[PDB]
Amino acid sequence: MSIEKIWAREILDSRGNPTVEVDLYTAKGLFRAAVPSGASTGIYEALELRDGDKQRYLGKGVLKAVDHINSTIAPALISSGLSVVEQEKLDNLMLELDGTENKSKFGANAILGVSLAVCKAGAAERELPLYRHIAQLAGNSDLILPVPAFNVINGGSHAGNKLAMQEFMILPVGAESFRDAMRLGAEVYHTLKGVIKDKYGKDATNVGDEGGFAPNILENSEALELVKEAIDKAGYTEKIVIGMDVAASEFYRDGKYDLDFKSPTDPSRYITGDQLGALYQDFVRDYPVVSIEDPFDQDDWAAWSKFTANVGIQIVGDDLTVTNPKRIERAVEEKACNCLLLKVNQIGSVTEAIQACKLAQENGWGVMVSHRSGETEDTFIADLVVGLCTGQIKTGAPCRSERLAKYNQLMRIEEELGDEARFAGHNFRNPSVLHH
Amino acid sequence: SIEKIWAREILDSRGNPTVEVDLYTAKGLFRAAVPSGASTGIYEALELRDGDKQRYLGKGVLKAVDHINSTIAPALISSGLSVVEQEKLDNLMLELDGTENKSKFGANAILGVSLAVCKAGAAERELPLYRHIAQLAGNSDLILPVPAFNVINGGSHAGNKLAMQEFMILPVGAESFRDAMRLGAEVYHTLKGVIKDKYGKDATNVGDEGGFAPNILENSEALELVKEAIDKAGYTEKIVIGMDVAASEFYRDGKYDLDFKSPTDPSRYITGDQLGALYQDFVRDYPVVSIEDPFDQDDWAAWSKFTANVGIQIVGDDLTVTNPKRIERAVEEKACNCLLLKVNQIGSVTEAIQACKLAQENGWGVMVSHRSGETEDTFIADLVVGLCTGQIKTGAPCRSERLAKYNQLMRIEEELGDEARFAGHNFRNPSVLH
Ligand SMILES: [Mg+2]
Ligand SMILES: [Mg+2]
Repeated sequence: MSIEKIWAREILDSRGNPTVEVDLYTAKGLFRAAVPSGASTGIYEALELRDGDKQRYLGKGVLKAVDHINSTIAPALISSGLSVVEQEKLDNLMLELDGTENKSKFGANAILGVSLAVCKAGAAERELPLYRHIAQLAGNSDLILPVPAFNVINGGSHAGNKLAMQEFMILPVGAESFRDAMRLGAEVYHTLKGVIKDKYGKDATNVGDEGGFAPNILENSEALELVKEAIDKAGYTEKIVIGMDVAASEFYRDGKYDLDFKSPTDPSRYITGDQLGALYQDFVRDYPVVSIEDPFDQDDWAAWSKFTANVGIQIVGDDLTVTNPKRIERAVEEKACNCLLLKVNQIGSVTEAIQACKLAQENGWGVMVSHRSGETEDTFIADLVVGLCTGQIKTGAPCRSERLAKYNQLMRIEEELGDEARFAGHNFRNPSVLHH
Repeated sequence: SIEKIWAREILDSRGNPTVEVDLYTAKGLFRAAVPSGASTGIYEALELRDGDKQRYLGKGVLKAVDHINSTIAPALISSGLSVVEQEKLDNLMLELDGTENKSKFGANAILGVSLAVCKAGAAERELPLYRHIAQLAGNSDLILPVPAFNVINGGSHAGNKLAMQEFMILPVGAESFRDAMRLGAEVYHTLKGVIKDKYGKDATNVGDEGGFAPNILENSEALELVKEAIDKAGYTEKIVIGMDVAASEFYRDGKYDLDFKSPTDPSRYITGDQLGALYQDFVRDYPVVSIEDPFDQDDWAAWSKFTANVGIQIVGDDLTVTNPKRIERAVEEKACNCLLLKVNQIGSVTEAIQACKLAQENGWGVMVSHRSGETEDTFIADLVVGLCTGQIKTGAPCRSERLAKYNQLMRIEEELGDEARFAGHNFRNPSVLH
């Protein structure tokens, strides 16, 4: 009566690893989605189910997840006779069939793939663009194009350099529109590539998983100066600001923090959380840093709360919250942060990710929709960030098409929305104040 | 027939603007995007760029988009020709431009419409795109290509000392295309590990095509690295090596400089004969089965001499630039035995199909090719199957502007079912399987 067919297969993601793609068929046609993947397993993440056969793709095959869709999830959904518009009921049906709290039986990658395909097929049955269907599933009316946060400089475990902080990003908060923000981002990206080529050599301009550069930078402040200089030389000093992903859990060491964790271990150099907090206040004074992700360890709750109570910038939970609602509730209760990173495959279904998002927003938080380091040609999260009206998305450098595919789709959405398109701009934290 | 044609500016995989085209018929919306091209080639179809330094550092494509929206779109809608009539639609755009290299509207403007028309035509004929392409080309067979995976980079766009531009791997002995992706990915990841140990984490960042560029000086060192990864991955029997030398990049004073990236001195330059001698040692000592642009784009006597003296595939890229008059000359003088087919170098579906059939009539192989700047578009995946050329090079199995083509080939193979055939060891002449 609704779903004609559901067929899953194994494709390759942007790192050359297998992942789940799902085809769903209705009288309106073929609706296809693919699943992203992080670099490592997180303890609070919903389970990404992998084959573990070390011969085939080093044990990263997803044949087990694909067979669960084709042999179990697909018949159950078709036989339920539920319409594809009933996102919550079909999601609930899969959560019940799985019957585990972390989706360890089918894998969040199996369950998500169907959830995304159902959402796409539901939008066509409603005769709505995907982003408007999502807005209705979430209870929004006034769509917003987000500020993109473009990865440009990498450190931490992403790089062989001494730089201990993981990612430095640029946000074109001063752009006139989302299409204008893509232009400002690309021009600074290329300006910065030129600067790196001259200062560090041609070798220093190859790219990492998310399309950013990882030159041999030694000091965290030298990276910030590099980014500031590319923005200034591109001519956009006041229109482009900086975001950072510290990923502080990476250099967390016995209750302290090792800002040189890639040099031979020396405990005497570890600094306390309060010492790390003071270093951030110096960055925020000397550089236009408006957002910091994971400034402290994912269990260092006391440091988060003290920093968030004492600075006025955006403080993003990533490893702290893990798109996990029980963790979010504790983070809200302790005022640990004021923005949620939203990674849909960390929670495993469209419904639960919309609920995670409404949990944060109803408590005054920003929400930044996020990519994974292993992405696909899928663009679902571009429609998601518009429908959820969060005003901010980080989905890579303006380089590599698993990133540009999202940005290109957002420009198409802006074009479709026309005179009713509102760009979040300097209100990326609170886009609700914009619409009239 | 065509309800609407609407072009917009999008960003390609390097972050530069390119042309995307929406085409509406009564069957729905058909979307296609154009890869990065050259705007100043001498034989190439030329892409139109804006050159407005206030926008994308002069790289905008607003002019091309305007040519589509203001001129090509009403003309083609006015024609009343159905979307199936690929060749009549393509000739109309060719006549409207009225230049051989498409420098009025831009090769990027003409191709984007051409691709969108083709996708609309498939649906109108109730055929998947690759079957529609087979019919436009006169083919009744369908063959999955052997993929050529870029893995190591040198030449002009790598900061190392390696003169030669790209080393690829071809899983000729895989059981199918799906198996061929597994083999290529597993060797690619093995290589990443070898490179991280030998050279360091930083040396595993990727170039435009997803391949690596560690700091190696001699080309033999690069070939050993590929062989070592193939070996450790366990596929010495199943994977061979392709090369793209891009020798035009180091052609100096009628001679060849294999250290052109280091401070100059003509004393170290070597003749075409000496370069050909080194290729023969390469072919003797490593499983190299294909070499692209071994000599300069106009050193015709070096091409003809080398091709007469080896058994391997010799691919023209800068030699032929997908240009029929350049191709005829290469045929005449036996310069090479394989055409690298870059569809945006020619400018339309119909012309690219003609160029491919021209090479194939003369016993040449045809290698369908990506560009440095690609998009999420997957057209060339359906193209290489529809033309049955048996080989495609569209990147390392890394970066999704590359994997999108490869993933689409896996989908096509699953659709073909028991009819799906993998070119395998006949990647040069897939027609022996017909
Ligand atoms: Mg993070
Ligand atoms: Mg070439």
